Amino acid sequence: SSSVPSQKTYQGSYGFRLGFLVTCTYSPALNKMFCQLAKTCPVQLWVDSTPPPGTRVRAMAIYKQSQHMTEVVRRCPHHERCLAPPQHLIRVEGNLRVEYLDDRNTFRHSVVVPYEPPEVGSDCTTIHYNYMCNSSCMGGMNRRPILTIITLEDSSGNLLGRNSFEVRVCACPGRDRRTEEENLRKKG
Amino acid sequence: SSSVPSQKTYQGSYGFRLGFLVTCTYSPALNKMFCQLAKTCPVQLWVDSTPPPGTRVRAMAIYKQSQHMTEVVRRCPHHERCLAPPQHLIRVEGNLRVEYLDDRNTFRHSVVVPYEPPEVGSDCTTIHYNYMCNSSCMGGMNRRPILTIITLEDSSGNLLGRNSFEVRVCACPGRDRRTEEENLRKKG
Amino acid sequence: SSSVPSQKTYQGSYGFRLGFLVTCTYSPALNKMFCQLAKTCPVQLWVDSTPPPGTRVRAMAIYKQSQHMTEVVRRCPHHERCLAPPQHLIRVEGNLRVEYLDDRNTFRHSVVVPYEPPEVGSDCTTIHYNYMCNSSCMGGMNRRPILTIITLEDSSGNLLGRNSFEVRVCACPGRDRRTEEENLRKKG
Amino acid sequence: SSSVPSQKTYQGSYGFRLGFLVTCTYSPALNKMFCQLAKTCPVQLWVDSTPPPGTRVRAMAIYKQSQHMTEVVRRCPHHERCLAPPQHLIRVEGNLRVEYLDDRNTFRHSVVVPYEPPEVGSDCTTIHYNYMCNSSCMGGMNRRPILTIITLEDSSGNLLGRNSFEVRVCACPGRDRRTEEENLRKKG
DNA sequence: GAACATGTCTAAGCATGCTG
DNA sequence: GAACATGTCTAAGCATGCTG
Ligand SMILES: [Zn+2]
Ligand SMILES: [Zn+2]
Ligand SMILES: [Zn+2]
Ligand SMILES: [Zn+2]
Repeated sequence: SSSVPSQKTYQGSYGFRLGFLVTCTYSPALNKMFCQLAKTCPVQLWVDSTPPPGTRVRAMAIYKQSQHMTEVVRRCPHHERCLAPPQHLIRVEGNLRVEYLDDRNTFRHSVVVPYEPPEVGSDCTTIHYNYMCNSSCMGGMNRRPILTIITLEDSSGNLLGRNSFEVRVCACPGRDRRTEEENLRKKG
Repeated sequence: SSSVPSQKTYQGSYGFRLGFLVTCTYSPALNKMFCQLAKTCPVQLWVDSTPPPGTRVRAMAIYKQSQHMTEVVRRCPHHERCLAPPQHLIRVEGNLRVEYLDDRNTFRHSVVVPYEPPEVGSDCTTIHYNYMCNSSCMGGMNRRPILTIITLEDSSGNLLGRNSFEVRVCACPGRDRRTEEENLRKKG
Repeated sequence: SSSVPSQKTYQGSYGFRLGFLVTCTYSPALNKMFCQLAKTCPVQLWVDSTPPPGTRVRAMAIYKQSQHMTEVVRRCPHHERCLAPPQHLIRVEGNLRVEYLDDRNTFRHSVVVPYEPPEVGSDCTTIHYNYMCNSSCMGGMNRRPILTIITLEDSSGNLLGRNSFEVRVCACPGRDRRTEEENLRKKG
Repeated sequence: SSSVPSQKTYQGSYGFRLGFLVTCTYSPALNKMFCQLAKTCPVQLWVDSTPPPGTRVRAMAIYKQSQHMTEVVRRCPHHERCLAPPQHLIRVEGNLRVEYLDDRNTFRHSVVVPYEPPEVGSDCTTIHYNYMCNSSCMGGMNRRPILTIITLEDSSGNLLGRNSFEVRVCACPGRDRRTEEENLRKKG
């Protein structure tokens, strides 16, 4: 069986979609977050129908390039050495029921929190993600772009929905977003 | 009985076809993959009808030239010395059920994984292959072109489908593809 | 007592001097070696008078900048993780009597080999040093320039001579030497 | 103690010198032999005074470049796999008292034969060396130039004389000698 | 926020065993 | 013996965290 997780969008029967509200800036044209290391990066969860009780929200990173897709995305040794295991790239802050998973078969890391419906009178649910390395970190991502895959799962483990977005963790998110959007217009 | 495996295309009752999505680049005119050694090279499996449970996907290399077709394709001694047995040229990455076979009668190497139907909502299945020598490696392929033969087999061992593509593992796939396509146009 | 080792040149009663013979290139104007990581970098030992039997040759790195001089120079965690202890920056190759020292009081690293007089008919002695991080390595030298201090010591531990040279370990030694010499001429 | 053998010319008290008499061609300007793999390459031994009984003649290869000098020169794995141990690069043919040595401390290979004075009426002594890899062999010399060091040693192990010459083992010695001599004249 | 930093990428040219 | 082969080298430009 594949040890490479699917990245294909599956908005499913619940109409699952992500939203994004500088330390952080999202490019719709590129479907790509640009953010700074270890600074919280809010992601909104939107649904058309209410998921069942016990639904979970999982995040996982994979390398976007075909030559790297089968390699597990990990924290670099420098940032490892200085609740979350130090090897995990993606953390969730501000949640009392975070679980960190090291898959015993695929060795992939993921971080999971319960799905909480918006409060009476609210429109969406926000999760506070944190990326603990730069995209450029030697011995970690090493300048290789990643995707973050967000899956909505029921308590039985059924996939209910899947979305993903590219991430660049970098020192200058505004600069680098402008550069990439301009490159797209001129050479893409 | 022959110890030379058939290379003839047999797209069979399931409508079995290969797809190909630079470290690697595929030439449709040549039906030939150009890729770099030890860098993963994705191959898509397409079918018109769903194969039975237990279907397997086998890959095997053979020399394309008639003067070399009866010689087993193997890893060169240099790359052998530095799950897959070190003598095998072709590996599969990213799969938890890979099997490597050394045929006890023909001495041919092959690598097999279970056929997995595309996920609900997907269109095809990708296998992450890896070639561990350059076509030029002394004491291995020694500049001899190979074909990779992909067979779809049921659990009983019946051939269900067969496809093949030429491979050149080289340092400069883009350069070498351009050269060979130009040579085809001018002198083929 | 100080835990910062002296860097002051002491060419002493034996007339101790260093010589330097691209993966490496020495700038006399800057008294600075430019070299690549993990590539051997020969240093010549010259003396006017023959040192006693049992003389030893020690190498130690220290940060050149006053704000960093009291911090021990160490290998970065990435290059540590992939005879010499993995925390040591400076190795000696090609010698059967190397000793690596972690000072129990100062925590400084050094590497020592016996002094061998030139062979009958020779003029100097070469030691094959190796620097296992770039000056830029995150979590190690972190772009801070270092000096290497070479001391000639008798077996009793008396200082006989001392010399030092700046080091920049970098990807492009020729480029970076040209840049720094030009900057000296224009802005120094 | 150094595990790097000296290459410095020492023609010594016996006036020891080498002579060289296409599969083989010697460049005096470059002090460099150009020869083909596994084809015998005669080297003449000249002396002014007769060495004592029991004198031996040793040959050893080292890498010429400073970045490679501390690495032992070995046969590549391909030519290893197809009296001399298969790991040795340099063989002596036509001698009944050849000894092959793997140094237990330095791991360096060498090949030794007795020194035989020229026959009554002769002028020099010829040894038939054979290089069993090309300079270009992957996993062996890998395009790195070598020197061959020839030492005259007494039976007690005293060094009596030392000479050396660069070697390029290649498919086209005449071509490559012409190219290198021209490069010397134009760009050296 | 503009400029500097510095390991990496890229394309043209070099390499060197092999082919015709 | 001249031309082709094909992994490698080289220099200019790109990269991206850091400095001023
Ligand atoms: Zn990091
Ligand atoms: Zn190989
Ligand atoms: Zn480092
Ligand atoms: Zn060889």
